[PDB]
Order: sequence, then structure tokens, then C-alpha cells
Amino acid sequence: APQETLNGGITDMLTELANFEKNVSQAIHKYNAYRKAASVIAKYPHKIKSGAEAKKLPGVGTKIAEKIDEFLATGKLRKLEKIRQDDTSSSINFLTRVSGIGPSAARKFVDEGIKTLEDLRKNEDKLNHHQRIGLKYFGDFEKRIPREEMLQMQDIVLNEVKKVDSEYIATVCGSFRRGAESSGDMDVLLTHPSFTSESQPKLLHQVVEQLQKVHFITDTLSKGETKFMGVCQLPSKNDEKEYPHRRIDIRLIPKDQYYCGVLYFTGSDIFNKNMRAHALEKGFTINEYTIRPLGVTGVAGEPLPVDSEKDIFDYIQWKYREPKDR
DNA sequence: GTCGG
DNA sequence: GCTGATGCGC
DNA sequence: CCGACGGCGCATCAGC
Ligand SMILES: Nc1ccn([C@@H]2CS[C@H](COP(=O)(O)OP(=O)(O)OP(=O)(O)O)O2)c(=O)n1
Ligand SMILES: [Ca+2]
Ligand code: NA
Ligand code: NA
Ligand code: NA
Ligand code: NA
Repeated sequence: APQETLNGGITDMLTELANFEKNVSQAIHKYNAYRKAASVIAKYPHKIKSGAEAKKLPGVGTKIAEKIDEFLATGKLRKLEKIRQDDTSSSINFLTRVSGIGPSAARKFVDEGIKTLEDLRKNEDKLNHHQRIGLKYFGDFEKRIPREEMLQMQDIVLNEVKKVDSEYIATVCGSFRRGAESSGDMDVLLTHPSFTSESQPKLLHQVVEQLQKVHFITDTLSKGETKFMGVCQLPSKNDEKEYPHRRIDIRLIPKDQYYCGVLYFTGSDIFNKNMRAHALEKGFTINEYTIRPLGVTGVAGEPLPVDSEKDIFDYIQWKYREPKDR
């Protein structure tokens, strides 16, 4: 990708604007608008000289163009400069860095005078369980996970899963599966022969239990029959520095919808929107669970059989790409 | 905010 | 007690 | 002008 010093000040402007829309203004769509604008501009292989130059790019409209002009002329953006010094909105934007605190909780806390982590720390009674864990691991959750540690984590997951029941299948997806050199967290996909569309008990629970029993999983954000979100930690040696606590999700999926899942939660997700927009073009409908053919109304028929990842490149006649190229 | 019926 | 809406992460 | 913009599981709130 192009270097930061081409339009980095712009791309950071747009991203900061993105966050205020999301966290303070509660305008999710303007947030994606700004993020879209920031993406296309980060992938632009040229140093932008005017707002009109930017506006040819798809996702950049009149208002972002004129923002780019003011920033190119002056180095800053008046509106952003203002929002940054604003105690209320500043804090609201900040508190959402806590996992479990979204725009609404954040606003509600700042209302009551709870503005900082110290204030949250002082008021444990007003946070839910997810929120206490997000606060407890605030720094660890912003740290990235080098591949070396994700491979040690992968080892522990595969070993313990196979130990519970040899017939479980577990693939680790996300950035890690696309060969990424670091990762934000660990997404694991799980199936079992005795779990399909028509359907045996506790398949997700026994796995989560074994990973607690050997102290890999240290806390639970949420858990149901289908999905687990929690916290985990690699053990360190005697006298060795403690490893940060890390986020791990585990999704239990039916056998037959498993490879559509693999694909979806592999991402990248900007390849995915690309892939189904092009699967609709060639007359197929894809989502996270299945591929189905449209009868051009378009009337999706039954979901088609899928036993590998590659099948969903056969149906679309798209030339296969493995995860690294995504 | 931006795109497109 | 229950169902449905909303917040959240993603 | 003006609606679409990702959709889904789980925790927890609102309401009956
Ligand atoms: N709008 C979207 C959003 C996500 N997706 C899917 C589901 S999750 C997968 C991307 O996974 P993550 O959000 O964990 O991100 P990454 O896999 O890149 O790793 P980290 O960022 O390191 O954590 O893409 C999609 O098809 N469309
Ligand atoms: Ca991930
Ligand atoms: Na944000
Ligand atoms: Na444009
Ligand atoms: Na948050
Ligand atoms: Na994710």
C-alpha cells in the first residue's frame, strides 16, 4: 500500500471524523461514509493537491472535497480542532475504547460525571459484566498479536479441541488465516458431524470448558449454544514476563454450512463484498451460511451442497484465490 | 456523507 | 414470569 | 428529492 506521507494527514482527518460520528453523533452511516473515503484515499497512489482531485474517487463527495481544501490550505480542520478540545465529546469518544461501552453507555456515563478510566474504576457498580472485563483489560485489548503468539495459541486450541472429541473440526480464521504478520484477536470456527441444518448437545460448551480447565480461557464476555466471546492468555514460563490477555471468539457452525462460514469469517470482508456483488452479477446469491442460485426475479432456490471452500469458486467460475491474496 | 433510483 | 426492542461487537 | 447504507448472536432493558 502507498506510504502514509501521501495524504496521511487527510486519511487521519477522515478517520477521526469517522469516530465522532459513530461515538458522539450516533450517525453510523456517516461513520462508514468517512471510513470509505479514507480507504479509497489511502489506496490512491498520488499526493492529493486539491479537493477536486479527491472528488473523482468514489466515496468522496462535495463535503469531503471542501474539507480536503481547508486542510491543504491551513494544515487543520476547524470543526475537528473544536470537537477535540470539547471535554464532553472528547470523553464520550474516549470511553468507547472500552469493550462493552458503546456510544449510548458512553454518553450516559459522561452525563453522570463518569468521564475517565479512573471514574469507571471508582464506579464498578454501574458497569455490566462485559464492561468490567473491557476495563480490566483495557491496554491488553488495544495491543496487537504477533503471528508467533497466534501460532502458540493455535496449538493450544487444536490440541484441546481434538482431546475433547477427535471428530471436532477447528479452523482459525480472520487475518491469521490470510497469513497476516500480526492479528487483532483470535476467531475460531468449530463444527462436528452431529451438527447440521436439521438438528448433539453441548458441543460448544465442552470445548469452552476444556480451555478453561487448562487455563487458556480466563474470562467470558458472552456465551450461548452457537457463539462464545471471551478472553484468553498464553502461559509464561517461571520467572518469565506475563503475556497480555487476548480476545478470542469461538463460533459453532453446522457441518454443511461450515465452508461458507470459513470463507466469510476468513475475510478480508472487502474481498467478500466484492465476491457476492460479483456472484449476484453472474446469477448466484451468497451469504455467511450458503450459496443459492437466483431464478432471475431473483428467486433464490434451495441452498447448494458445499464440502470445500473451492466449490464456491466453481459455481461463480471465479478463479480461486487462497487466503493470503485477500 | 455519498450514491443513485 | 414472558416476548420484543435495543445495545454491542464485528 | 430521498432512501439505502451488513446482518446476526448474546446480554439486558422496556413493557405487559
Ligand atoms: N462488513 C463485513 C464485516 C465483516 N465481514 C467478515 C466477518 S469477520 C471477517 C473479518 O474479521 P475481523 O473483523 O476479525 O478482522 P480481521 O479478520 O482482519 O482480523 P483483526 O482485524 O486482526 O481482528 O470478515 C464481512 O464479510 N463484512
Ligand atoms: Ca479477527
Ligand atoms: Na471508534
Ligand atoms: Na465522488
Ligand atoms: Na466500546
Ligand atoms: Na471480527
